[PDB]
Amino acid sequence: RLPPEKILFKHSSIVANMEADWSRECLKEHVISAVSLLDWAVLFVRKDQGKATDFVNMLSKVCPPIGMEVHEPKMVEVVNDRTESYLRALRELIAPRLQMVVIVFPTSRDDRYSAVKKLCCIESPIPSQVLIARTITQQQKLRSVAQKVALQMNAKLGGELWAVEIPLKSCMVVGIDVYHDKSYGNKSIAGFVASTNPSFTRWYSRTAMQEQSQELIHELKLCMQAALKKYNEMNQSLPERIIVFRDGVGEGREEYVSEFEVPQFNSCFSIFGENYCPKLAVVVVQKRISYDFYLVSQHVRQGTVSPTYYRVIYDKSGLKPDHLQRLTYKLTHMYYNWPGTIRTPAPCNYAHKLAFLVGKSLHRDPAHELSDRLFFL
RNA sequence: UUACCAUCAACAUGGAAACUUGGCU
RNA sequence: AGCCAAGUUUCCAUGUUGAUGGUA
Repeated sequence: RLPPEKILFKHSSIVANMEADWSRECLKEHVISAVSLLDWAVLFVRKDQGKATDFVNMLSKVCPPIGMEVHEPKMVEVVNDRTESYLRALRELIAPRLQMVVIVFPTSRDDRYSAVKKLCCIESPIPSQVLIARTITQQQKLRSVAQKVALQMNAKLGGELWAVEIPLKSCMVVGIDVYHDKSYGNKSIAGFVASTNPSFTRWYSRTAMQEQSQELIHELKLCMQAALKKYNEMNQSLPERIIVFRDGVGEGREEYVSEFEVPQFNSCFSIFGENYCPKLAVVVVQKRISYDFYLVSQHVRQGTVSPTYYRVIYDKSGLKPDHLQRLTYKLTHMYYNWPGTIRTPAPCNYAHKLAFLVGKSLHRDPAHELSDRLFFL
């Protein structure tokens, strides 16, 4: 087997799991850093009434093993239970006076998901927690669901649960992703994520709405310049190397990417002065079946695995190939929805989920202040 | 919408040939 | 005939709504 991904937490060190998702371990160990939950609220409907209160003391129980002294939340109950009820609940009784909110709803579809993601992530910056009352409605199963949910508020508030040791200090990782949706006139949204520390705990996310691909190059140069100045303000240094990912676009536009974006990725990024040429690397990432590499990272319990194809389309880093393969094993960072790892590296699904919320129906842009934390999860 | 999903049923795009009306030209 | 359409018929992969089992 390849060398694993050792994970470190506050006064603890945990090896990779036998099932390769370190689930049970993070169910019974600490956190690197966790924003304290002091003033927060849950809102419920009486159909889940007892399963409301059996939830909230749950949030006072599982977390001291995870190392997070969570306090009692605030009761909210309001009658109406539609998408417009979600809208008035998320545009009026929602403010930065609260930390972040927990919502239980009986059952719902993707449209109210778009409603909560639109009204939690655009105007008033507060990435609240939405959890349905269908998966917790049975006893002796709320254990793992509530523990994952507890991890999700402790991640999506500015806190940072896990990290991977990085030999490539003073170097960041950038994920750029494109959503392939033609329902809303083929808007073709783009999601950008950039890390703001060599430990990769903090990041920086952005998304703008545009159809065409001519001013797209200039605007993502401006966005990456914002990313580099943010990285310089957090880090007070300069990243020599830069790694840029893909999502799963096939060979129908790989030549188009290599002829258009790759020479433009070296075009006018030397604005910082003189002779500071940054080493760059762009890799194409495929799932279904500078060097190509297949990765086994996710362990499957049902069905056959899908090993992940990597095609480095551009490289100036000079990174060592053994360091490259160990990094590519570790390149599935974070992913605070799913503890452990997946097939594909982290910023691919990260900006893919970002593209999912903005390109479902969100014909707007997320806030700039919602970049340091990981709001979109 | 706790995430990850394994499969199925249906649907838009992308085609591949057959066939009908055919127009052509 | 060839091409051009109006197309349909099935397959036909990608994306994509539901559901069957689930790992917790």
